[PDB]
Amino acid sequence: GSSGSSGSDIIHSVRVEKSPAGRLGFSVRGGSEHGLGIFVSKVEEGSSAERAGLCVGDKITEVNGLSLESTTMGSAVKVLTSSSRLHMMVRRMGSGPSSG
Repeated sequence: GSSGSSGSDIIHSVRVEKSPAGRLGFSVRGGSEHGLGIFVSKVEEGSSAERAGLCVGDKITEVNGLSLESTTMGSAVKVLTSSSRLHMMVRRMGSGPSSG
């Protein structure tokens, strides 16, 4: 049999809504150049992201099924801005870092 012990990496579920004007409710950094993907940097205030559960200190590995592990920002942005219900999934390992 398989016994459990200690936590483990899990995927996060979030649902961001579309917007009229202005970058997605959340701000992503990086893209296709180094080879990291799409990482969150900032999250607009009182936005759909903050409500969707998206906050600062997360990295979007996939969204709407489309994997952003080796995709350009633009494309991501598009899809990110092309939908009424985005499903982004970040990968957390634990701990809680701080900015400054």
